[PDB]
Amino acid sequence: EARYKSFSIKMLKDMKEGVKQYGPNSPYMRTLLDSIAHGHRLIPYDWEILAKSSLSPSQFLQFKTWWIDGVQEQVRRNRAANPPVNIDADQLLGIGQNWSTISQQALMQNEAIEQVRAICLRAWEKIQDPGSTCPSFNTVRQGSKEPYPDFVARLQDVAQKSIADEKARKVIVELMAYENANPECQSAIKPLKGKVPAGSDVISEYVKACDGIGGAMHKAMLMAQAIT
Amino acid sequence: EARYKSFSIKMLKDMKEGVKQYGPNSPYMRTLLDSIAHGHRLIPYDWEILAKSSLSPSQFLQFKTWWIDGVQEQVRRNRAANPPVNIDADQLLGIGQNWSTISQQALMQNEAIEQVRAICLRAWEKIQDPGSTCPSFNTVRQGSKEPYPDFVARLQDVAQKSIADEKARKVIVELMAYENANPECQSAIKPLKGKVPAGSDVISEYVKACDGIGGAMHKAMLMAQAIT
Amino acid sequence: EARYKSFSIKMLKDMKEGVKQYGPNSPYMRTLLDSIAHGHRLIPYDWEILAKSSLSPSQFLQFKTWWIDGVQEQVRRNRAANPPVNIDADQLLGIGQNWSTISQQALMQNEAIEQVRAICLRAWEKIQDPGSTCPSFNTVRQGSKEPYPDFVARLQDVAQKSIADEKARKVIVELMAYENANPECQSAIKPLKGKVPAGSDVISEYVKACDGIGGAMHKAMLMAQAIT
Amino acid sequence: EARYKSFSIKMLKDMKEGVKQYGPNSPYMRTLLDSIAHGHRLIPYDWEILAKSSLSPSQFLQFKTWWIDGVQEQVRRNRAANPPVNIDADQLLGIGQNWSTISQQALMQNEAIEQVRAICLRAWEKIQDPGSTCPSFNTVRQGSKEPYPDFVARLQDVAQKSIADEKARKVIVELMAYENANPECQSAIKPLKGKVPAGSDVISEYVKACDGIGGAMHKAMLMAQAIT
Amino acid sequence: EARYKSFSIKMLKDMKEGVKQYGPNSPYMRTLLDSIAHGHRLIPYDWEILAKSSLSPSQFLQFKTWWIDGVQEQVRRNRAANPPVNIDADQLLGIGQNWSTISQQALMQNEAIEQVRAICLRAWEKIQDPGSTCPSFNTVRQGSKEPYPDFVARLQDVAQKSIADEKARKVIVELMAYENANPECQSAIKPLKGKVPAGSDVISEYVKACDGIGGAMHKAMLMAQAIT
Amino acid sequence: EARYKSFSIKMLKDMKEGVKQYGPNSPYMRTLLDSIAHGHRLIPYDWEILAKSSLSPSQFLQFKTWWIDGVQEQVRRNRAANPPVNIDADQLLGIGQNWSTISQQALMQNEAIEQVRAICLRAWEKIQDPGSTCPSFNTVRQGSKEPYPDFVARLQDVAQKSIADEKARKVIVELMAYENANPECQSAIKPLKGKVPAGSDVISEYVKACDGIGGAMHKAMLMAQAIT
Repeated sequence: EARYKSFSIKMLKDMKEGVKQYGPNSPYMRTLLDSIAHGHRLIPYDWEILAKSSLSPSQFLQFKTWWIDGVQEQVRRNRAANPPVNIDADQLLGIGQNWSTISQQALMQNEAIEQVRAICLRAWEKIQDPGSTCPSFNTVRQGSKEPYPDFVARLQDVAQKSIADEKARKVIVELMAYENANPECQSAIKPLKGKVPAGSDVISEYVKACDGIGGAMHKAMLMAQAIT
Repeated sequence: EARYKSFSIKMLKDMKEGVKQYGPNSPYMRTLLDSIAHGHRLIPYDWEILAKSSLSPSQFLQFKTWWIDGVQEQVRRNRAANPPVNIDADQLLGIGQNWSTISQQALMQNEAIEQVRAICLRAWEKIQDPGSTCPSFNTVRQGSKEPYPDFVARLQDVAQKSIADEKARKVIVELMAYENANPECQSAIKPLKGKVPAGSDVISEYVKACDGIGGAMHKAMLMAQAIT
Repeated sequence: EARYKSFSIKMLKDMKEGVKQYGPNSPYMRTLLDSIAHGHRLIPYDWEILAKSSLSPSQFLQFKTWWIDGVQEQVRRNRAANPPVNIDADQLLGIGQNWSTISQQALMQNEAIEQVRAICLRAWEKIQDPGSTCPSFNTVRQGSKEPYPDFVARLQDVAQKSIADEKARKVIVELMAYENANPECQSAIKPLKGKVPAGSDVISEYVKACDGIGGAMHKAMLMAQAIT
Repeated sequence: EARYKSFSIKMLKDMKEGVKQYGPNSPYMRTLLDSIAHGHRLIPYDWEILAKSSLSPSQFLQFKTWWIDGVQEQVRRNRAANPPVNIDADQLLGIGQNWSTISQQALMQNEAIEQVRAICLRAWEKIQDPGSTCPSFNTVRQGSKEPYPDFVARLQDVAQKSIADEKARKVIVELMAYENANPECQSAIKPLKGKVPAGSDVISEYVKACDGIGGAMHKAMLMAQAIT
Repeated sequence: EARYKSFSIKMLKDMKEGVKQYGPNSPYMRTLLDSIAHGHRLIPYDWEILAKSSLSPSQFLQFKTWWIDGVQEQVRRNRAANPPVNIDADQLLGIGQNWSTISQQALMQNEAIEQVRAICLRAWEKIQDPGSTCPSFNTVRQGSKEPYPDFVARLQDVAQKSIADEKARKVIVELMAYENANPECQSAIKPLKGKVPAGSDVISEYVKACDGIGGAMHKAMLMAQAIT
Repeated sequence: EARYKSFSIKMLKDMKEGVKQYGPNSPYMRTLLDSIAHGHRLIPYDWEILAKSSLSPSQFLQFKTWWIDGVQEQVRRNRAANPPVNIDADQLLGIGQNWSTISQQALMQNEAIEQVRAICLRAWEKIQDPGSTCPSFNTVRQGSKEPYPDFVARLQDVAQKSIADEKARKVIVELMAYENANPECQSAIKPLKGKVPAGSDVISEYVKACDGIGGAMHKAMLMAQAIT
């Protein structure tokens, strides 16, 4: 991450972190990809950088391998077109005498550009999901002094950003809302957990139950418990 | 929210958040719309972005559907004018051969622009009110260590920004001032609630009652209660 | 408060807040008006914005009504001049065919400009004093953990900024120094209040009396009181 | 303090505050005057602003009255020169047909400029010392939780900035170090005050004596005192 | 670190600190070198600065000594080429009549530049590893009030940045996670240390064990211990 | 420190403070001098400012006196050269008809410039060491709530920046590490001081001994001591 300054830093910094804490195929990352891909039209060079600067080394290597395969697919299609489309593998990858540096890739037509975009995004989706890298839905833990309402919001935020199906997302938040809570709050949730009535939102009850923990009142109570 | 940088970010970021926490038809959002609509005269492209970047996906879809309908209405009127006004649906939506990109929409006359503004603002108002999305008047809760006066001010601020009729606004603040207070303060308000005499402002009394909570004095008292 | 950016923001933001917390005719606001009016010479358009962006809706409406009246007065005078002065109502309000947009108002002579300034400032002073809007001299309250010396300074600051006659200002600060203090400090002031000897400044004694509240010493004392 | 922006703000803001908290003739203010006067050569207009923007209304009026007198003195000298020096009162004050606006004053010769500088600085020194305005050497007080070493440093800083003769400065710091200390520290200094042996610096001993106040150790002690 | 401003500061500041806290051959430093070397193509002058500004005096001297040796090696190779390559020692070091200042070094060909890069990076790797300078994997210690989860993350971060072989890295983190913990947490880890079952991650258990330390609950417990 | 803005501020601000807290001949100041002198080549005017803006009034006066003497020395040498070197005292000091303002000094040759640099740096070193001005190695004291590890690091930092011979530096840090510690930590070090075994670093042991002070554990202990 050196070289003084590139034509764009923030977005690349953000995505790099995003991938590390949410995963290459996460809703969060997929959203940014969608955003940036449809907006800042990219050339094969750009994609080379965008992935290189945001995916972990091994993840990049899978991306690029898949990329190449995707290109090959489209080249078959382009030769099979009637009329044929004059776009070779070299143009789609940004590899060769005619499509090397930015100056040549800058002259790509929208047909080629689009086709590259499609390919890459497919390739991206083909990146193997991390089963171990900061699966943030279970790394977020309540800090010793953090208000439960902040915790939960944080948790949910992460869940929105990592878990794709809302149904599952909901379950996970509920489970983690208990499991990763600090002792101070688990003791409030434990007698509630599993007894929450239908209709009422679970994490909603959980906030209520913990309402007050961390304040003066709570401390006083615990001081009573220390003496008694 | 990628693509490095647009010609304007802050306002769009603000409104996006605003809609999420106060709602599309809220006084807050409606105020900003009014401000920006009458000021930074907009073209159909702009409106497409302004809504797309601030409304939730489903909300956008309702906006645009309504938008189109609104256009149709005005087109009927324009054809029914004497003399006829040369403004077709294509010009009002920014869809077609003559009114596609910004460069063509930039040449719209003030008659067309205005008409678009009117339409959109009507369309905006036709967006279905969220009955669930962060109804912030009941999401704001007093933090464990927050002074009651800050809480209330916050509450009121939100109420000004979400509840349109002052009469109702007042009631809601009063109710929420008790309900969402932390335990430390509810215990001070509970013996007061419902016994507040006419004339005297309710939340004014509530502040008085809680004056002192959170300081050293309060803690000392509670330490007495811990021992005793 | 949208439209991306105007040729000037901070001053207008400041004044808007100022009016809300101190009042249209307050020493604070009157000072800024004086400053800006004599300095950044203004055209009727500017005044239209300056008031529109800083006065509350109802307050603006009173301003402008009065503005017009003021203009009428000066127009009578201008016609009664010997030689007559060629300045009509249209020029003073910025309303009409010859004095509409900024481009025409930019060509106003200093005689007209001045006359507008005089009018507006008079008009401003004719805005009805709020008897309810954040009368900050009685909204400032001591926070639960705030040192009394900071409180007092704050109070005085506000008093300088809202109360015009120093004599009264002094009384009000003294009264509010007690009344809006937190319980921790009222208990120190109560036995002093009303018994302060002549000559010695009242709030000076009040600081002395409360010197120490909020520190470790104070807490220790109160812990004694909790146990005993 | 409005008018959007002048060609220079920071310095003027600083000096205004400086005068309010240290006084027009204070070492601090006199230092900045010396600095800026010898450096950024000024014209009578500038001086008019520099004083107007930094001295309190009444103080300004005394400045300018004295200014004028000073000019008169130099005009006598200039007429009495051999050869006579062509510098009239109008040139030194920046008042008149030939020396009005900046454009004319910009053409002043260094002889005139200097002479103005000399005059003003003398005039400045003739401003009556405030016997009441924030005599900061006795307004600085130790906060309830402030470390004593910090307090002292602050005190000294102020003393350097307000008291001119070091001999007196030293005495005042020593006296105020005790007098304005918080109760927690006075109790440590009181048994030392007045018994400090010669040679050893007084405030040095005072720091030693209070070393430790405000930490956990100190609190524990005081908790013992609460119970006992 | 004076001279007002160079054409680039941040990176050089970062690396200087990096070398001091992680070491010249650390994964962290080696990563930045790789990044910057392959990206911002450098001339011998640049390398002279890059090392001079980031390596400790003695470390620089070893670098440069090795640098020269490396050059000599390549010069042998260049003379042994068929055809011979016209690159002398003077060109590779940036020393001499033809390759002195930046203006002459700017004209180096990519063959020479590359060759310099290779040399330097080899030379860099030949810098003797510090066995004493801030071996940060054992300087990071848990602060008295720091949550254990933050500590550990910090520790790991440092380990990633200083220890090259992951296998060893893991061991070191585990050992230091106990050893450099504060007393509050060691008492929680001590009964666990060495009894952690296979499969379960060690520092994962360690976090669990310490979950809760530093909160109100923990303090209450300890207050019980104080009394009892 | 007025005059709005010079061509360079930061460095001069830094050095001024540096001299005040570490001393004119300190390693810290000497390092910056070396840096800036060899880098931003200076003219006699610059040196006049650099010293004037960083040395205390009396210190400046000694500098300049010595400066002049140094010049005289070099002038003797220049006249004694074979061939003679055309550099008079006027050129080296920046005093006279031919070498007055920056415009003339800008035309100095590198021979003259260098010679000035040498002179000044020698002159600088001839500035009398302060035996009283903030000898920061004995002004830094541990704050009431500061972790011992931060203290120590701070101390060492200062020692690196003020004490030149490492041998002595080490002793001083060790002594001050005890002496300027707060009571909370002295009580931990006192039983260790002087009994530290050879080989093991002294301040290393001192950190260990104090590890834990300031946390919850420590407070609990002290609460026991309060009751008992």
